[PDB]
Amino acid sequence: GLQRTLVLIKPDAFERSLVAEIMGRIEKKNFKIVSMKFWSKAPRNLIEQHYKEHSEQSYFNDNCDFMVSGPIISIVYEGTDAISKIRRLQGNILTPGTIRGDLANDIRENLIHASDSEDSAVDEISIWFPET
Amino acid sequence: AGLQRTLVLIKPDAFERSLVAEIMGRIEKKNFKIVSMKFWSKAPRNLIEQHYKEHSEQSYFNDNCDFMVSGPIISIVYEGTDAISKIRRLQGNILTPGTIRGDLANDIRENLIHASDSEDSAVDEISIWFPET
Amino acid sequence: GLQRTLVLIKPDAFERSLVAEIMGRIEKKNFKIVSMKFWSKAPRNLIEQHYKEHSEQSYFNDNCDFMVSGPIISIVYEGTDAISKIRRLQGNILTPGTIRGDLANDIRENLIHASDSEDSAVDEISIWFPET
Amino acid sequence: AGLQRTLVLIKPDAFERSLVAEIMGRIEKKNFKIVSMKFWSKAPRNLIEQHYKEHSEQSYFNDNCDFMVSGPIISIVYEGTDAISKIRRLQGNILTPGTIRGDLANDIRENLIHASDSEDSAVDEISIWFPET
Amino acid sequence: GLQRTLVLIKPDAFERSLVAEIMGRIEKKNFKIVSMKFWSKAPRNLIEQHYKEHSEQSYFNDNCDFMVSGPIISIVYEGTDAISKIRRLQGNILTPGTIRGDLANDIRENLIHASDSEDSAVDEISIWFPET
Amino acid sequence: GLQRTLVLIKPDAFERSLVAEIMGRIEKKNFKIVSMKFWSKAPRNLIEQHYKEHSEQSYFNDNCDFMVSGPIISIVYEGTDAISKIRRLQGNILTPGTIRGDLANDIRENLIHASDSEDSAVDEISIWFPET
Ligand SMILES: O=c1ccn([C@@H]2O[C@H](COP(=O)(O)OP(=O)(O)O)[C@@H](O)[C@H]2O)c(=O)[nH]1
Ligand SMILES: O=c1ccn([C@@H]2O[C@H](COP(=O)(O)OP(=O)(O)O)[C@@H](O)[C@H]2O)c(=O)[nH]1
Ligand SMILES: O=c1ccn([C@@H]2O[C@H](COP(=O)(O)OP(=O)(O)O)[C@@H](O)[C@H]2O)c(=O)[nH]1
Ligand SMILES: O=c1ccn([C@@H]2O[C@H](COP(=O)(O)OP(=O)(O)O)[C@@H](O)[C@H]2O)c(=O)[nH]1
Ligand SMILES: O=c1ccn([C@@H]2O[C@H](COP(=O)(O)OP(=O)(O)O)[C@@H](O)[C@H]2O)c(=O)[nH]1
Ligand SMILES: O=c1ccn([C@@H]2O[C@H](COP(=O)(O)OP(=O)(O)O)[C@@H](O)[C@H]2O)c(=O)[nH]1
Ligand SMILES: [Mg+2]
Ligand SMILES: [Mg+2]
Ligand SMILES: [Mg+2]
Ligand SMILES: [Mg+2]
Ligand SMILES: [Mg+2]
Ligand SMILES: [Mg+2]
Repeated sequence: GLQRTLVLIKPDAFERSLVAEIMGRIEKKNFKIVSMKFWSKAPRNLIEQHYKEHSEQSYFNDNCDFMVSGPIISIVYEGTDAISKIRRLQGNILTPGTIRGDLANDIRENLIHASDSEDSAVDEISIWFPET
Repeated sequence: AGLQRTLVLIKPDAFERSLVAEIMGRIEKKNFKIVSMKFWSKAPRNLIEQHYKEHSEQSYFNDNCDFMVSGPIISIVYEGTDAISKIRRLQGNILTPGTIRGDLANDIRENLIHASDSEDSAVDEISIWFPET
Repeated sequence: GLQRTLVLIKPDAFERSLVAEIMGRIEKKNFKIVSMKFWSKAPRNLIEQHYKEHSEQSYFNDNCDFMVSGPIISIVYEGTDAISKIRRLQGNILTPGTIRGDLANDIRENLIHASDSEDSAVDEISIWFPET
Repeated sequence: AGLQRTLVLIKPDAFERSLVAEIMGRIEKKNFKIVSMKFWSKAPRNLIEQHYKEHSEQSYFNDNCDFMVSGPIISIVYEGTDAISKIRRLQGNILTPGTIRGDLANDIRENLIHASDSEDSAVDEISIWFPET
Repeated sequence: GLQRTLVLIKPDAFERSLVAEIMGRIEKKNFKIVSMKFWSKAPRNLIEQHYKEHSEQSYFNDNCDFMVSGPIISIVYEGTDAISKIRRLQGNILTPGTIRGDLANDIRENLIHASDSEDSAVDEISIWFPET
Repeated sequence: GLQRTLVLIKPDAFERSLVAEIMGRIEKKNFKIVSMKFWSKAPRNLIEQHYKEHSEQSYFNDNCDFMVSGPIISIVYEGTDAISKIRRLQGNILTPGTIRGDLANDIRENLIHASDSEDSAVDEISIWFPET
């Protein structure tokens, strides 16, 4: 049944004016906002926690710098099968019909983060909304 | 030529969520044309049970009929090249973004739209909804 | 409070594929369909009844011929102040933001008819939906 | 330069009707930028009564506060040239198609969005919603 | 009442990815493209000619600079009452429902030029499309 | 991985008023116009060259006729992995989410051509934009 998932709207969505576009696509699939924060600039330690599984990758520091280059919005979304369905909505830059498929064309600057599992979800929600 | 007719139901959840034009617009933009259309403020359960007769022995059969009579429905006959299979692809499923259910639905039951899935289904569903054959 | 109004989607909306576009705009303003009929070709006497107040005008026969040149949809819409609000949504070809303002550019071929008063509404609903 | 900040509330009827992104998108497309934003699953009535204090003596005052706490709200500080008056025009009213209320709302109470109507209103409403001035 | 009119799509439209959005609003109102040129950077002479009437105004030089800061598209559009209609479609940054009304918020960067009279239309068409 | 690719917007897009819709989908994916020509009626030679690989197929002549039955736009687009990405955006009349997937239902009238390889892209760019 109901799941909650963590979504980040990335700084490129703000620069390109696609924040409502991305949010609108999740809204139209009937997912509801449980929690939301706007960060004019997200603290670097939060981004590094969020991406900690990536700490050894070559792209790690650069992606963090990107994630801190403009605003982000963190959202907890709720709905039936939210984790997997919001992941599919995110998609990838090769898959038309998805957010990244229609609107992104970059390895790094790809508009949206969504939790990919139950464990990452629980962990990511606790990073951005620790009051709970 | 390659011309076919198919049957589409707009389900009560579409009226509930104000998605009726969005769904029809998606079919319209693919160049399919309305041939007949009826608005049912509430559909006779008899008609629903016929429409879903192949499903009469499943657990979900009664809950679904219930939902199907819980608000309005629109039944539409559409026409165009390869209409049955193309409108079916448009309908898609709740897992495939880009399709109607993919973009707009999130439930096994409340899924906004029905399209005929074969030439045989279409003839039969059209007969159910537009008996004036 | 609640009113009902009569709407015709005209044959030019079918030819130009704007049926859902027009209907969508009324839907987004929170008006509900009470009754609807599709007419592959509307009987001429219905069109002539519908436009009877116009019977002496120079455009009368030509407009009827147009109205019979392709399909029409007649709809009874319900909502708060439906007559006047749907009229304003229809607008005219000079008023951006309205249906005719955004999508039409013709004296005759103007996509949509809406009832303009309580009396015309009651009368027009009885023409297209006489079962009541 | 001509830079201003304004306060916008997305009302509970927007969440109800799934119009939140549509409204925000209309402000986004006019090139206004979010400066601060908060999501309230339910807003303290105290905050609403302050926000609508100039209205405390009207018949509709209590019914409106009721509605304002009947579901979520988002409060947003927007920034851009002439932001107060331009976002106010975007909001418009239920009689003017082309504006947010014009296209999407049909009620005197449930009207989807509030925008500050003056420089004085904005400073005060921003203070209410984002007391961390 | 068939007319042709000249439209310029300004560099801010390319910057903000609003090109198709703007052209679509004109298309949806049933106007047709009669000719079109894409300029990666317009010759400054063309811009000075185009805004000649404004050569004495204080914003003239900055505006010319703006108009050469990115690509522009020059379009000749045709349709009934095209000059007046496309001008209304263009609108102003105050009134919603128009291109500028919905999408612009600046006295200089306002996305679209449209001819405002029969004379300026003849003139501007000859500036951008001299081959007639 | 910056590439240029050639896109043709076909006469059925003008007929159905889908020009901006199609161009917008490419724009929204962050591809840029590098050059563009509008042809009220393309020289048949250009069309024959363009579809040379198909000169032996049964649909060759009808297709050439179709391609000259109304306006076309030829566009050179640039961006990361542009040839492959715009091809996917183009898609096919079976799979929703693409231009053809959403908007076309014909084996001939399918709205958009996009180059399918590095070689055809060089070639087709030289056909429509010989000045390089
Ligand atoms: O080569 C890469 C791979 C990933 N990323 C960034 O790091 C994030 C997480 O990487 P992952 O491969 O898990 O992508 P995702 O799960 O978000 O699709 C991506 O979304 C990118 O923004 C990057 O900058 N370079
Ligand atoms: O577990 C289920 C499966 C089916 N349905 C309903 O019954 C219809 C027919 O079921 P089917 O599996 O054939 O789905 P469809 O072909 O419509 O995609 C569906 O559209 C649902 O509305 C349901 O309520 N519960
Ligand atoms: O000169 C005219 C005036 C009107 N009409 C048609 O007749 C309808 C009714 O005329 P009216 O002036 O009442 O326009 P409306 O009330 O629909 O705005 C219009 O919508 C047009 O389709 C026409 O063909 N020629
Ligand atoms: O008769 C009324 C008038 C006002 N309102 C509510 O109170 C708010 C403030 O009223 P106002 O007349 O100032 O409208 P606004 O400035 O918001 O357009 C409105 O947005 C409505 O939500 C109401 O419920 N009933
Ligand atoms: O104070 C001003 C007024 C005008 N303009 C620019 O000059 C153009 C022509 O000015 P005009 O007042 O004629 O505007 P328009 O007729 O295009 O609305 C405008 O579109 C703006 O881009 C400007 O830069 N500063
Ligand atoms: O049976 C056919 C197949 C192709 N075409 C046309 O010829 C073009 C090139 O054919 P191809 O199979 O290469 O299609 P594409 O690569 O563009 O998908 C298509 O876009 C169609 O417009 C046609 O008219 N009849
Ligand atoms: Mg990952
Ligand atoms: Mg089935
Ligand atoms: Mg009238
Ligand atoms: Mg007020
Ligand atoms: Mg001027
Ligand atoms: Mg090919």
